[PDB]
Amino acid sequence: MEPQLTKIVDIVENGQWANLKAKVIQLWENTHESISQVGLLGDETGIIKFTIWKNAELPLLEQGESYLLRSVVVGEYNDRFQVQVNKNSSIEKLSEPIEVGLEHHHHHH
Repeated sequence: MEPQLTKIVDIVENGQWANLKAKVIQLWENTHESISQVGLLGDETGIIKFTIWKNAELPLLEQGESYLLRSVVVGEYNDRFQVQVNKNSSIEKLSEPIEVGLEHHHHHH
């Protein structure tokens, strides 16, 4: 209900808590026992990397579907930043996808 949405460009501090919405582009399976999966999420503000922690015990994210993340923390990653999903965070399936560009303008005719 009226969640505090934050844009990717707005994120510039680590440990920052807030909600983030994005589209799933591609996910790579991790052979590490700690990290479960790692990938990148598309968004009108750009692309953000994310890592799923097993301690979260949350359902796997589906490709080509939008999701709303709430109560998440930004982790430190090399020169960039990423969002870490934990049990405290929540994931909800959105029936509305995120538009990142149609690459072309269409019209009725």
